[PDB]
Amino acid sequence: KKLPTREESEIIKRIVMISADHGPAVSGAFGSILAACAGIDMPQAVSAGMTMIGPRFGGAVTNAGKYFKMAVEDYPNDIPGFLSWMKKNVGPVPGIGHRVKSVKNPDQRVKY
Amino acid sequence: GFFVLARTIGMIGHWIDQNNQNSRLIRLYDYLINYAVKPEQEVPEK
Amino acid sequence: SILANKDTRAVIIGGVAGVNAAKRMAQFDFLVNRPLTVQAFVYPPEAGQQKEIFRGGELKNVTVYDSLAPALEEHPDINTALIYLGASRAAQAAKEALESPNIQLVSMITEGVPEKDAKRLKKLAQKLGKMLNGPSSIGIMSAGECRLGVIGGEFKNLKLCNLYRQGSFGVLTKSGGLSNEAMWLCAQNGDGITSAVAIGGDAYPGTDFVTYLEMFEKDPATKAVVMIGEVGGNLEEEAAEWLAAEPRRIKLIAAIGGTCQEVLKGAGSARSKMNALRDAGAYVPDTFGGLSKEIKKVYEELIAAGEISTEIDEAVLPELPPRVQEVMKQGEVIVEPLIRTTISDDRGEEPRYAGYAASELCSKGYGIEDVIGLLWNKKLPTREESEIIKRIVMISADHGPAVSGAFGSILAACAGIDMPQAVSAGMTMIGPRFGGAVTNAGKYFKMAVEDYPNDIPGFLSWMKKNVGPVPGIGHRVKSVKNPDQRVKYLVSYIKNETSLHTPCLDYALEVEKVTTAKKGNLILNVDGTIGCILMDLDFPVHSLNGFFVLARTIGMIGHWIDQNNQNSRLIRLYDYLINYAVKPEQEVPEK
Amino acid sequence: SILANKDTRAVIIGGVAGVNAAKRMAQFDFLVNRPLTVQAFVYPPEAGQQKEIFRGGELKNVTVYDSLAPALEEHPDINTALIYLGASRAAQAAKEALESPNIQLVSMITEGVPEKDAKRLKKLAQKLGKMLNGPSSIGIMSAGECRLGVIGGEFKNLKLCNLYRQGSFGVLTKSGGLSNEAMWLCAQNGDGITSAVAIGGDAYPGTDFVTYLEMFEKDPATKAVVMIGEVGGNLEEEAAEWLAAEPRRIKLIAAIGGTCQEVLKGAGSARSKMNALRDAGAYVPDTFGGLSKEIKKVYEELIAAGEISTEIDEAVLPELPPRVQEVMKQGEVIVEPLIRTTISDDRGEEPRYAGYAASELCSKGYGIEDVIGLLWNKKLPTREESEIIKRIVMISADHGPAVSGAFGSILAACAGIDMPQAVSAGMTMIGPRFGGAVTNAGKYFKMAVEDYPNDIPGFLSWMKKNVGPVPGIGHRVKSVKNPDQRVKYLVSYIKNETSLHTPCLDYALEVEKVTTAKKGNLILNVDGTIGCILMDLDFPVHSLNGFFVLARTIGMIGHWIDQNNQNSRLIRLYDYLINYAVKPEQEVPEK
Repeated sequence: KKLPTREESEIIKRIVMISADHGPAVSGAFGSILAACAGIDMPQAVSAGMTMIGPRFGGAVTNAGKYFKMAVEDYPNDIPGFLSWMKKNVGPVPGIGHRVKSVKNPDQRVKY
Repeated sequence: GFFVLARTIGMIGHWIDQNNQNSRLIRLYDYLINYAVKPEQEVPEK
Repeated sequence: SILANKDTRAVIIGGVAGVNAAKRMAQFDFLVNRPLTVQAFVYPPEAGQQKEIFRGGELKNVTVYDSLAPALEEHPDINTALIYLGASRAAQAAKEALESPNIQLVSMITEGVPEKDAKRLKKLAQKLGKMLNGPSSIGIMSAGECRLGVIGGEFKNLKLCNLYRQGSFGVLTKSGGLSNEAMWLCAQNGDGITSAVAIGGDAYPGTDFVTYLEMFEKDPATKAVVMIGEVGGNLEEEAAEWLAAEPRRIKLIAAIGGTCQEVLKGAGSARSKMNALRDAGAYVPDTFGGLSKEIKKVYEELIAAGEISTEIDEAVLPELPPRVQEVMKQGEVIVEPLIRTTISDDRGEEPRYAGYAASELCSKGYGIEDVIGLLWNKKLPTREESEIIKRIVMISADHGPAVSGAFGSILAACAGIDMPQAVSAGMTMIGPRFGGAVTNAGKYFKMAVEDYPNDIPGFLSWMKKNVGPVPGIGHRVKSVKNPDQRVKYLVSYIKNETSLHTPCLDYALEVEKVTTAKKGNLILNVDGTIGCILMDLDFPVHSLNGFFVLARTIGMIGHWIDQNNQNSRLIRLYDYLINYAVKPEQEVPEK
Repeated sequence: SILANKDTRAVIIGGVAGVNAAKRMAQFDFLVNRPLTVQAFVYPPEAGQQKEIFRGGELKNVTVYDSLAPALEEHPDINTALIYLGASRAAQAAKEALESPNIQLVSMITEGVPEKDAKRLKKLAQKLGKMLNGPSSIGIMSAGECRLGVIGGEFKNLKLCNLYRQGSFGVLTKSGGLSNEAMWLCAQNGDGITSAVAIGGDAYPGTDFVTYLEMFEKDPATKAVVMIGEVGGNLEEEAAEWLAAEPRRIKLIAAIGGTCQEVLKGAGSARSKMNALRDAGAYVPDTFGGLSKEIKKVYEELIAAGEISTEIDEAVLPELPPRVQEVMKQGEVIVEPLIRTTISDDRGEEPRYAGYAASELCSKGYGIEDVIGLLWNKKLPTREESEIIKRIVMISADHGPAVSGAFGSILAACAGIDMPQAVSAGMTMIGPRFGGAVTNAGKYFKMAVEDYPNDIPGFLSWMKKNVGPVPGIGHRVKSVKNPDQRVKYLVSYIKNETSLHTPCLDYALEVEKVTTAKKGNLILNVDGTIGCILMDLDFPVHSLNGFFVLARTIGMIGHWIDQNNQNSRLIRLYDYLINYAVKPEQEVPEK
């Protein structure tokens, strides 16, 4: 409900561009492909792929923000405390982990 | 919203792509499924 | 062979460690061409699930049970238990197994089992007349017959140690790693092993060396035993006592570790064990290196005495099937792909959209509109196409909460559904009546330009008779008296700020003059406008509804966020807004 | 070899017939270890698409073009065109190919090409100095070099006819089927072929026998030619004229079909052609069976004259890779499954639900409720469980059009959406606030029974502080003053008509007495009632929401059908029902 500043606007632009697609193997894209092949119209086929966005695929943005803000406030110099608290209370850390990307195969999207 | 909106660009892309290809219905290949099903049995009479 | 044979059927009590042992046992099961040794798993955390275990290339599903009682009820066949649980649970699981009338052999791999617990389990096994191997035992391996545990290592090792057929040597070690070295030494210098038993490195093993030597003495196939002991306790001195006591059929080859009598009386010293065994008539080398020479000595001796036959390994051995990806890399198999993609590649460091790296597009100053063109047309747009895509998306982003799509998202937002799922419900509303006439507007107006260039009444008659209402014409609230500035803006932008020739849009604008003369609300709407503009830009026909679906997702997410920020309650449509034109109430007749 | 060689690069002009030829040519390409012959496809119906063609185990994507001009622009490499189009389009495609400066050879497989068209194409090819083969030609085959068309058949035949290397025999036939028989005859009785050309069976072939014989005469590898003709035309007499005209290096073996002069000047008779060729010095057998003897004669003669070397086929040949499914059936490859299913098997004549044949369930009088139990619990329900499932589904089927799920379906039905998609939008509404509290009601009430047996205020305090509102408590229209007869019925049925002990339901009914004391609408609702009943029946926790999802789908489909039968117009929410609590309107600031 606010007109962004040039800085904000430039970050929103890049986030949208860098996240636009990550091939056909991912749940959302594959859901759309499955529906496209079942002969479903675009808005309905895309809705099936969008249904896949959740805790494991693409929909950990909000929780990553919440838990990392909470870490900054409650565990500023205690990452093992934050991690212990997360293991015991939420499970895997939202925003950490990838099926194909790793230290040996970096995600240039995040580096960018 | 940033992921949901962004990935919609990709998802529409893939839908257009499969339509331009005239892709047939996908039925997952048998060899890719592990049928760890119950042994077959006769149904008892009601 | 002595404890494990082709009649051994096991239950594995443990988790992931247990599953890895079972996978190794299945590899042996394949090599010796026998049915799977593991019949069931007992693991309460994963009870009810099934474990995928490959016997060569064939997948076997092995059931996980909560306790041993249902496992044995479903598989009465089981006569062996392998304990793969941690120290705090292993002794209780071993007790349960020993007390089961079906189980004759219990082997424990567990390390850190309290001596008090091991002592109690040894006495229980003795009372019940059962065999307890371990704790801290890697396994029991019977060449050509049965593998219990991970003993024997990788599949290539099973072949190198000739574990696919009985030899003439028995193996008895405390150490796990050394039972694999002894098996190799028997293959390399003899004719291989009959059975290899790792008794465990714990102070109080379930079964001592003499117990096993007695069994080997009764096995006709075993002609010699390679025993590898260490300093500490007296298991080796009793073995020397056993050997001296009577004339025994089997020859004993022994190596005792712990001649480190330099580092801090010693009744269980390595040199005392070597002397006791040497005196008893065992083949004891000075170093572990001499063990290969003692095996060659005994082997050459048994062939001379006509107890071993020099029958060379003329057997065609199975080889483990490779993974599908390996065979594919070599091009030795045909795998028909499940799907084909032409628009993006995620396999590199970052995605490539129509050949272009995503971050390279950001750096060089491209925008969202340029990514839309790449993913939907596989071509980087022109500055003009880009400027039109940008305006279409911005102009169509939202049209308030009353419209089907927005209302669908609001309904789901209020029903407490998460954003991606809420927005998908709203997006399902996009179709022939709401926002999804972009494609058809483009198609029919292009067809009008080609088949009815100077005949709008003909086009309209054809449409009435064949499709019904014209896609892109009509609006619920907008009319000649209440114009849609969104369409006036786009048309004015295309006419006044570009030199484009738009024949579809020109035709559509002429039919709007005819239709609005019939009913004032039959205006050219945003669907028809975008449809015509994009057809005139020659965008692929399939992509046309993409512009509305994508633009209106901005609005639909907006509405979802708004409803959440407000903490809106569930919507249940007010009664006074429904016309219940329902059947009169009636009693249900008896059947 | 004469027309096709390792330098031949083709464009296939045609559809599915063209793609099947390309697939055959790819198998030859793999066998002789050469790059793919087909570079492109030209087919307007499939323009822009890519065809997956396997060269052995390696997938090659070959592009489809709208016309020849872009194909040659992208592949300047192309020098051959194969026409796989029907008679009405073939001649125009052949004209376009002949007029392309890159194309040197055009072969047509097409049957039914008008004689007038073939005559015009022959004259055009002559003017331009290009080669035209066909129409009605199965292809051109150059052993070890190139295959144009399906000529040569299956991969096993390429190996049997030794088509992976040059022999000494050329083959010229009118007949397609006979070119494969002649190739075999040369492999069986000689050393194989150099090139095999099917000239076509049409009245006017693009290139006649003499044109090809002249080319074979100049090919040093070709020592003899097997020509198979038929009655009709003078092509074989012209070949006899060519052979007689001068002393030729190549030997000619000829068989002429059509000596049926007993079945009901005749210059084109089989007997006249056979005499003309025999007189000219050709090897002409009495029957087609004698052709093997004529080939053996010529082969032995050329060996004797030291023109052929008796060097046996000591070559290690590639074999076609099997499909992944074949290798899997044999268990010779490991394929890690993508998914595991435990509830049904569709692989037989009919599906098996939890081991039971679907039709066997119908025959023995089972119902929908019994199929729900099989697919969701993997157990056939008891008559009691069955009777409870039936009532839960019936009572929950629909609760009018005002509720989110039903309204979502109505919104989508009015937006003109198809049933499965409109019902999916309504189903998306099922969540924490509408109908999807069944699972949580079950979990929290079971936890209450275990952790707060005689402490409802403790349970309620814990819930307020940790989860918020209690799942299964509360209703928008039902209250203590307006009871929900659906919950009264189920409770009444469970207590008075079954032997079921329901601790979760008993607890939930007690918390309802406490909550309705706070607010009258805090009644135990259908979610809480079903949740508790099912938890008490010991149904898997995950399945609990299933009963609402499935039951309310009956209502949601009902509502979709109803709006369709009514021909309902699009819903746009009335303005007076929206509170536009929007920001004051403002001018956009300049960037």
